[PDB]
Amino acid sequence: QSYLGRKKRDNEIQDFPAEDVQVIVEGNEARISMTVYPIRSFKKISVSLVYKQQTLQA
Amino acid sequence: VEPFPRRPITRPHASIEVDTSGIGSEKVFCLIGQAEGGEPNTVYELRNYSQA
Amino acid sequence: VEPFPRRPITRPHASIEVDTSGIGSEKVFCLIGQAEGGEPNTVYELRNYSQAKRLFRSGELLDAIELAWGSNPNYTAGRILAMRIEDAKPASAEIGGLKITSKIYGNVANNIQVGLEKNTLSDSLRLRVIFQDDRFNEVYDNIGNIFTIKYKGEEANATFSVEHDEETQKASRLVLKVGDQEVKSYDLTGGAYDYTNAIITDINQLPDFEAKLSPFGDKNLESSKLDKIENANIKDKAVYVKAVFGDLEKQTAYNGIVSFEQLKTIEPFELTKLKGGTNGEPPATWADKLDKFAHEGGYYIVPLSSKQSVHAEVASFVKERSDAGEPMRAIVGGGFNESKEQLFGRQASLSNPRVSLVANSGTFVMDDGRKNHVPAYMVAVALGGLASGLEIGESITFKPLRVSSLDQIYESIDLDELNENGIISIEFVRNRTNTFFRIVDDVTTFNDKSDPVKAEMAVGEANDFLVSELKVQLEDQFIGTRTINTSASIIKDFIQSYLGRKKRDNEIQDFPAEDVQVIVEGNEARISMTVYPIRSFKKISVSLVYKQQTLQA
Amino acid sequence: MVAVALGGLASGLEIGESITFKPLRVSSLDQIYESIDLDELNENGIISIEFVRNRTNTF
Repeated sequence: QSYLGRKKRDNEIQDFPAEDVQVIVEGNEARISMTVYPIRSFKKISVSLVYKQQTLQA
Repeated sequence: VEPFPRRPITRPHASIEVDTSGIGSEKVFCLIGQAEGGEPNTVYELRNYSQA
Repeated sequence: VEPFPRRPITRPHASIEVDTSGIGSEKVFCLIGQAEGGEPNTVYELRNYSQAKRLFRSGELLDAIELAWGSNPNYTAGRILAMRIEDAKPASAEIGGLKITSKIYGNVANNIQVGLEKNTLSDSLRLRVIFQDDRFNEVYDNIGNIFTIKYKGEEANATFSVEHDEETQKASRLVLKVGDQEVKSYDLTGGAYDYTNAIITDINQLPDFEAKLSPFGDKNLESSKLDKIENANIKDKAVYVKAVFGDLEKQTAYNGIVSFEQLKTIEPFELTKLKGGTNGEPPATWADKLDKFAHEGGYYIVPLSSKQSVHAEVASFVKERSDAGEPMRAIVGGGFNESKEQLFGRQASLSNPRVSLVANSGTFVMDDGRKNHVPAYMVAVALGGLASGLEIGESITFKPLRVSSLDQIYESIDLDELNENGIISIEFVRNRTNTFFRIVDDVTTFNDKSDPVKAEMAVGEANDFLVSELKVQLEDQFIGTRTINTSASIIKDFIQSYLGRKKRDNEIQDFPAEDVQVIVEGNEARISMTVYPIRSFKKISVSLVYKQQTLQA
Repeated sequence: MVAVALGGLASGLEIGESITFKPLRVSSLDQIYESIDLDELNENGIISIEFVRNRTNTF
């Protein structure tokens, strides 16, 4: 969690859920499972511009 | 929904979709009769007495 | 699941398994017709009118491309695939030591002029290409003369020679000689001396020998293409390595209009026009031409010909690809000012769900300003272009055409008869002051209206893309994977996500998720689903009822 | 040699950053690819550099 927190601090990753980080230890082996939302660079921006009427008074 | 640009481009860019919706009887009278002018079998729209 | 490190190691370490999953149609239009440019039996992807004009100089095919994009100003301009029916050949002329061939195909290439001139001041050839049609006139000066070799030693004389392999006629060695005995030689077979740049650097490193690259551009010709020279005195004057043929390829392999090939000794020749350009007789049948569009990904095809035989071949072609898993549809038109009786004959002959007949013909105002009267099948290009620009499942019913005028203005009774016979007709709307043209219906030649999939283009179009896309996606995803216990659940989730996207894009009306059932048994994986297809409105019934109301106070 | 500038720019950038739309600071280019040409190179997985003519301060 501390290691992933530093990555989020430096914006190397988007975010991670701390709850899903599960660690299982059995003998020599130590199974680790984690979830990370990777950082991505924008390459497409879609804009949906909608025109509408407005009524004025006074 | 008019897109912008109309030509697709696969390189990185920004696309804008323009939706022009949401901003967008007369009971005309007729007469037939004799006259000394005008083409035959032709209908003329009249708005003033001077034109007639 | 990409592991890390990929190489296993048995010593203590830490291994990371990276799972990249969870983060990871265009409806192209086609055209075939006469043109004055482009290779024969070749399909070119078109995205702008400038590209088509450069490729296809002129003809009815170019006008069709212009009309296709102009039919839908309010929709995206999609890709267009084009082909030249004419079996044109390139103009060529065998003069001197070079076999001259023109990249342009047809009679237009005959006007190309090619000539070589020798510059006595620099001892280098000069190529000039003149083509008045494009106003193209450029001179490739300083041909050859890749670099110099000079000797500054105190010995009596110094000479160099180049040896060529007999089998390949390619340079293999470049020996520098002082007096009689050899000083040093460079092997041009390959490796260290693939290009002439390495040779120049090594020459300068020697005490007496020197070399300098030519200032007329960065040539960097291959060492194997150097010319054959023997016993050339270096001390008296600097000797230029010519390599005349190699320099031409560098400046003409992907530039200019004219290509060159070696048959012989290359020498200058006077300016002479090329010959042999011939468009050739028109093809007897278009079946061979259509086969090239098999795997190009197109859906709509509009043959630019009024012959009924040409329509039949395209009718069979779209049927053939649909049977092979690549459905397509065709739109055709008959001649100039054809009557209703003639149109019925064309429709009866085809009787194909995947073919549509266009009756109306008229005049379109082009970008050049010409009020060019065109036959019916050119109107189908506008309908085909409009259909391609529309979304999946949309119809061309009641959409505008943007046509200046029509030869025949069908009455209300005439339009109904054409619709009843499965013929597309265009009506001039006189119910408003701002009169305009519109398409009454997109009915196919197949007159059986009981089956809307075959009768209606829009309904059948949605079925084809829905079926075809599902066919491709399932094969890439599930075939070859293990039949795990959760395979049925994963397949069901994939189907629901796929159908959800279709509902999101309004390609289908709705589907019940509960009825989606997946059965897996051995190799086979039976899938069952229910979908409510999207439909286009074609009849609106209103039941207006008048009633009394009582007022008080 | 142009790749050195891209490589040097990439090394100087932080971890996870991209060189997309970043300036190159080049005096001129041999070929000024058009909009259609740039798309084809991108579709084939080839890095291309465009001369921006949409502003007076072209770059």
